[PDB]
Amino acid sequence: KAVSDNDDMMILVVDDHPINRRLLADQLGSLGYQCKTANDGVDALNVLSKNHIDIVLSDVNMPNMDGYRLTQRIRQLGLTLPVIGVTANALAEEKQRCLESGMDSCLSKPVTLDVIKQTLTLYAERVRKSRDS
Repeated sequence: KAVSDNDDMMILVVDDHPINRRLLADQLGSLGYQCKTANDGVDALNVLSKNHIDIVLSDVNMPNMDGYRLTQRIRQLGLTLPVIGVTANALAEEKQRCLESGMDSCLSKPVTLDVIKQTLTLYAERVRKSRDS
């Protein structure tokens, strides 16, 4: 005689752009997943340290500081989950991921609903395998 909803899929939405953050969280909301909003590369792992998250999506378009090191800090914390680094023109975003060695994948700033859907679906199955057994 009750409900035991928990959302199940707690996703981390980080963006360095307010307009992109809005739309990224909006898309996640219509997906039906918990949207944890953040604003920085370091904020991603900070939020991860405060609360548990399944999928990390940190979008950085500013190649002035991060889009790089934050993934170092994540590997320093000890990533047991996929860090998807959404990036836009950070010179060599993939190279930053390799250097700091704490990501998982790299995407582009314009993450649309459809793009988000296939990525979330694919990664939902992946984390199901990474967490179970």
